[PDB]
Amino acid sequence: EIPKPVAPAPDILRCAYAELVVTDLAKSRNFYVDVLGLHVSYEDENQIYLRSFEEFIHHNLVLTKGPVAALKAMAFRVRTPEDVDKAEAYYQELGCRTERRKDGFVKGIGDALRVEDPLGFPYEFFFETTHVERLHMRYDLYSAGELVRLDHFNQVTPDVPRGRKYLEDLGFRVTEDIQDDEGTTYAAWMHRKGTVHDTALTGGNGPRLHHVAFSTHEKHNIIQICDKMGALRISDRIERGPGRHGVSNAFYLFILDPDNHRIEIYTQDYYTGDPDNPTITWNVHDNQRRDWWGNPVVPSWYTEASKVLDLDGNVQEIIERTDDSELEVTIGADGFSFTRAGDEDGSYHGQASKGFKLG
Amino acid sequence: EIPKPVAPAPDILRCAYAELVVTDLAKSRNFYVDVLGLHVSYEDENQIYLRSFEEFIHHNLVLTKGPVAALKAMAFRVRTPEDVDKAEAYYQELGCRTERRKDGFVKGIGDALRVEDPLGFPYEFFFETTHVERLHMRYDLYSAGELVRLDHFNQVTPDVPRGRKYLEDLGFRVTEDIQDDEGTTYAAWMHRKGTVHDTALTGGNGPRLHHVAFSTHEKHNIIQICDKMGALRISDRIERGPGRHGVSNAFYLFILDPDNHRIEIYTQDYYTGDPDNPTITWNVHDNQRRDWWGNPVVPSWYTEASKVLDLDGNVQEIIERTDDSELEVTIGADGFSFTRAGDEDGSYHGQASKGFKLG
Amino acid sequence: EIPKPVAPAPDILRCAYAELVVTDLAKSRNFYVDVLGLHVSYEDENQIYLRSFEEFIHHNLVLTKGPVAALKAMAFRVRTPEDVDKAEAYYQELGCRTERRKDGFVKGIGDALRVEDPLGFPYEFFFETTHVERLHMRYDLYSAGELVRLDHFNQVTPDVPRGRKYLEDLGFRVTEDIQDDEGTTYAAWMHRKGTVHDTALTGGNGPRLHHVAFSTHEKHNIIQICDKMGALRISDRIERGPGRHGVSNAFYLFILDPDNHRIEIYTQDYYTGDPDNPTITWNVHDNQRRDWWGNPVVPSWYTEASKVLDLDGNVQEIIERTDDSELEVTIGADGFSFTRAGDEDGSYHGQASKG
Amino acid sequence: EIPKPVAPAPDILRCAYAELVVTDLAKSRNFYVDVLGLHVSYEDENQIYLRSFEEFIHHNLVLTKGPVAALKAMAFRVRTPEDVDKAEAYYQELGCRTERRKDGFVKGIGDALRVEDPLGFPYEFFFETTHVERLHMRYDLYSAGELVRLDHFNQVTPDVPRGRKYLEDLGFRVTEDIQDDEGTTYAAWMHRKGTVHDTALTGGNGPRLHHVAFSTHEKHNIIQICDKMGALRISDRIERGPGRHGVSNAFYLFILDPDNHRIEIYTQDYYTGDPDNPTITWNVHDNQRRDWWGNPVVPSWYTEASKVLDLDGNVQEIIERTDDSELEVTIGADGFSFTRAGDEDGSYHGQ
Ligand SMILES: O=[N+]([O-])c1ccc(O)c(O)c1
Ligand SMILES: O=[N+]([O-])c1ccc(O)c(O)c1
Ligand SMILES: O=[N+]([O-])c1ccc(O)c(O)c1
Ligand SMILES: [Ca+2]
Ligand SMILES: [Cl-]
Ligand SMILES: [Fe+2]
Ligand SMILES: [Fe+2]
Ligand SMILES: [Fe+2]
Ligand SMILES: [Fe+2]
Repeated sequence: EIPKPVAPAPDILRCAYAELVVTDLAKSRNFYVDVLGLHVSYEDENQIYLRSFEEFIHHNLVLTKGPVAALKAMAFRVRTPEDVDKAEAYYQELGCRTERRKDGFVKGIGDALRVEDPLGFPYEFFFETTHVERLHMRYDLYSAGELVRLDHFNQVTPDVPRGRKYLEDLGFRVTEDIQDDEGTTYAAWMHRKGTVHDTALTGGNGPRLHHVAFSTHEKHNIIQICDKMGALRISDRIERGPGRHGVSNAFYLFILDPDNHRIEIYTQDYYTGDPDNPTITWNVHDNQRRDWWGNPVVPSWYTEASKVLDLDGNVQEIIERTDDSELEVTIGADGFSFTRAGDEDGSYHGQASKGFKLG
Repeated sequence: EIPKPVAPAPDILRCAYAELVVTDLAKSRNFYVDVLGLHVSYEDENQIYLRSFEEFIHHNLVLTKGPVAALKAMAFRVRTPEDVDKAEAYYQELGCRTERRKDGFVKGIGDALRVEDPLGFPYEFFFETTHVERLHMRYDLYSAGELVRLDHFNQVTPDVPRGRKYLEDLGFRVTEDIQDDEGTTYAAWMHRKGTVHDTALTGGNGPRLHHVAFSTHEKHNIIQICDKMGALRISDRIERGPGRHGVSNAFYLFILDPDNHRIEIYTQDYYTGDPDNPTITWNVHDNQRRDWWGNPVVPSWYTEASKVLDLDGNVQEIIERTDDSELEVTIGADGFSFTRAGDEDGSYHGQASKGFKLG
Repeated sequence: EIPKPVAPAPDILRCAYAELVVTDLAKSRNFYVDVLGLHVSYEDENQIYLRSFEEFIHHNLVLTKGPVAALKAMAFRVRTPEDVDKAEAYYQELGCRTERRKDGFVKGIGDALRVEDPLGFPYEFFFETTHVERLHMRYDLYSAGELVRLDHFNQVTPDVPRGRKYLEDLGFRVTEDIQDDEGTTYAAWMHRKGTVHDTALTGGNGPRLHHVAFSTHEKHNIIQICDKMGALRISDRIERGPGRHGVSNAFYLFILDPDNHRIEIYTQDYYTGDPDNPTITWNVHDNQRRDWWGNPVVPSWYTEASKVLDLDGNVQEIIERTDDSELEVTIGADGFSFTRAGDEDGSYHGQASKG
Repeated sequence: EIPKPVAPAPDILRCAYAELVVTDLAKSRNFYVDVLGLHVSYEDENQIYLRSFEEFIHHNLVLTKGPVAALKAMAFRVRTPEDVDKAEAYYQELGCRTERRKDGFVKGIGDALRVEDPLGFPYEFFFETTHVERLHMRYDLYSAGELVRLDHFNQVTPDVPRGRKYLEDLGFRVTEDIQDDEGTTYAAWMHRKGTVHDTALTGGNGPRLHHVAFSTHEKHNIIQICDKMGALRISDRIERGPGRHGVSNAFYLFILDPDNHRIEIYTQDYYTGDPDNPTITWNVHDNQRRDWWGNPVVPSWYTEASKVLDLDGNVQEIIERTDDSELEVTIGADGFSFTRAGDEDGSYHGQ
């Protein structure tokens, strides 16, 4: 349905940064700097520019004060200056609105293209960026919960196959997905950089941003973030986890920022860089697909996500999903999940695993 | 109202082993040896004797084939042979049924006393035991989920203060407890060996055995147990966790054996051996008391526990708790819990944390 | 000095496997399978095919029984079948000897090109491989010391700049190197897959294979390999480490197999896939460059390395390095190293660090 | 030959703190607070009082400014107030010089006895201490290298059997030791609290303090200390390790403070609380006894240790060991070690 352009796709390296609009800059700074330990590249009254421990580009996260909390841009770094021109030509052929600024939208980025993509998401493509001190061996700064890299984005969109085809044409390869036996796709993960993903599509009303993910070196680092949140008496901001994912095999945690933007902390997924990397499809009823240990997925994880902005800074209208809901088919009234395919024992009918039901 | 005897209490070193009755020895062997990796000290068609990686006494766990799965004995090692005689005189003065075997009740234990204690529990006291090869440096055998020590037992009993007084007279010192503002005690932890506990009392219908706990060296060892259970497609036997406890500060997991006996895997609590070790009392509505990260306690954790046997091998009758239920006051339809005392933000009314209600 | 071909370079994805000739297949099996826990994809009385925990291609390591212990092939996977034709045309234009087999040289590999490259190393390029069960979630098999991926090779070669230019034309990017203030290069690391390296050049007499490196998930996994080696009373096969590397920032261990083939266990380097990834150059006298904690590098690590074979299976003649020796300039009799640049305190004259 | 008093021994709970004299308080503070992340219980211009993450007593370490860097006191907590009276009567009977301060020698400690013990070491015994906030769940303060408990001391003394018997009389039990076939004891580890040790005796010239040890939760915490020292470009102050010990089975690291006091960071030894805990004896020539991975023990680890003070603050005179030297019999010119007993492959001679 989204046609393959004749113009060549830009060569995308990786997810690079997200610009999030936040309502109280000081409160958000306390979360991202004082709680999570991200490193300040620049700040003023209106914006905070943050980077992870191993990053050498100017930032992985820009926090921009505004009236309505939202994703303003998810940004991908491209291989060459010329790929920014390629991006503009490709999205113009797709019929999308685009904006080009030769000196960047945010500080520390040069020539950049922002687009309203066909799924309603504000993507940025850039090559030029101000390099900064790469802090990877600054163990004098290293925190017990240190965030070392930006890893991925996760986007909520109503029609996953439509989005998946478009991202494949753009050069992302699907590594894993969740489907059922009736033709429905609930989620797909897709990459450029050779990890399980750079972005992912989650079926639901959208466009909305599900989360931004940062990695740690080790599992104990994620444990420490939880432990610190308990010490700060903000354990109510731990949404889900910690856990082992089935999809991706990573150890993970989901937490919520002061504007309810969801952040994932993630570690130890696998290499996907080979072009015939085997695609893994999980059945939506498999209770080990999202949490390998079977722990239930809280309903807010399926229903809540961040607004996204258009190029004018207005909120994008939400389009309802008409395909089946993962929540409904797994933990809802008519839901079903299994631990062992075909075994009634360890199965759940109309409720979540481990003795819980939907609140 | 359990009187303090005139006879001197035995000097108790530590929890040493449990004897659990199991209905299918081979299935229980698969769980304890093949899944959990405990080391066999002796086995035949009737029993399997198991020890942890660091142990030098003959065993920490005896699995005994029988018709009805239950706790048959929870054993404490005493400091000298003469302390077994002290235990005998002590329980005789309490008016408890005792049985003394100069030869032992199980293999690898010598002179031993079993008693039906005033809370209905089968306690064993012994000094003499057959030493075995201490495996602590056998890294050729070490598994990714290695269980290194037996840490503690946890007992369900209807009246926590009655039991705690009796354990205090036996020499156990309370480290932590859970109470409400109108004077109900829900749980207490108490020790002899300088950790948070050797045994613990959980308010509920009793006598029942809540769990037996083993330690690991590190937190990743507990994560591996979960990961392994997912790979074996037995994630439905992971009851609760992993997590960080509030009480004890230990990293933990609860799993269920083939007869539903609950096993805890635990690591990294703190030193309590000083006699003025500061006690910690938690409020029952504090949602960080059990899981520090605020994750909900699954209802089965509060309701399900193993039968216990009397000295004839018959199941002890259960007495109902009349004080308030922890489940009901925290996650039940009339329950409540808080993240920050006094704050409605992050508080839960009539349901569990994180968005679940009771299934 | 090695010219850049007009023919396009093959698109190389990553290092994929090594073929090692070993002299006692049973002793080598005990080391790589029983001690290190690698997984057997295939075996017979002449060869063992092994793979790491997260691999889906047929193997990462082939142990081949033979009379002389040596590297027989270092193999890189290329992006398409057509890239094996590109590699062929490229090495022909370099004037290198090549051999192409549509059915592969070893089991589980299809159409493959082997070459004696300009530095005397036996390189293999392939696309086609037999997929196997990816064991990445088989935590029922997971060892406390589990090796999860093949990470890189390290090659000993007398002239590093000469080598570096050749690998860069082949599409490898230098991420880190070791130089001095007198124009000598002692080592360079270079990548395709976006980690610090897929191969590396260590200045010394060659061609010889320094080591093959496998990864673990976490640092405790490397600690366990050491602990296990102590329990098996084979701690004498631990050569160096464990440690933190300066170059790469990875946590590491060097151990020796039964034929003295050196294996590195490695974890937690950083992302290098951006094209302007900043290059890091260490000074050869910086005593934190190889072991970040300043632990001394044992002379065997500099002097010992594996023989390599040509396409006929004969040992390649060793060419002597005439540029300065990293050993001599840092820990030899007239050696020097520093902890802090310009500070006499914490410096070492004519001896290794730490006593 | 140290006679056992008739007076009963105090009941010692555990090693509790050390008082180290340091020459530059600000440099020392940098090391112990900014590098190692110990928590300040009290400070002024003459002393810094520090504690570990899980401690509730006032401190584990006192840094006192003075002209000569030395150990001033190694303090053990006793079970009751009356055990301080017992310690006084005990050491008086031993013929040792003692000093009782009913209000303590350092802040945060109450009634305390200091003694010049029969091996020349300044021991303190106290019960009363000011309790402080136990930081064990303050994960907002937790460092990647966090020191969680004080674990033990290690004393260098010339005659190990002589000091071992004295410590056994005091209620310490030996858990491990190092011996040769000829009957020489080179080291012994002994405990009260149910870990491998609260103190240890190293054969060498003494009295000198070999080290004070702190524990971490996990091995990665020790790795981080090393990584941090690399980043601060003070890797020259890493003396030995990190490693797995043979004796104790603990993961370890040894580092040097600005006055060359040696600090060990230590984790994951085993339980010794049972009275028939099996004692392990290693052969001095076994190359896995000290570092299990067979890494060499740098000679400075055997020859360097801190001076100790007497009760007047003067340096205690040193007595030179006449028994065989572990350095000499293993890495000296006529020394040797093995990986596997009886096997020349993996053995080391004069090296
Ligand atoms: O916080 N609780 O759930 C606890 C704390 C420690 C335990 O050993 C336990 O079984 C429960
Ligand atoms: O710093 N060096 O010693 C290095 C760095 C990375 C390596 O993989 C290696 O084999 C050596
Ligand atoms: O094996 N040794 O070298 C040891 C073992 C334990 C220790 O605490 C120590 O300081 C030295
Ligand atoms: Ca269906
Ligand atoms: Cl998920
Ligand atoms: Fe994600
Ligand atoms: Fe427990
Ligand atoms: Fe390497
Ligand atoms: Fe020590």
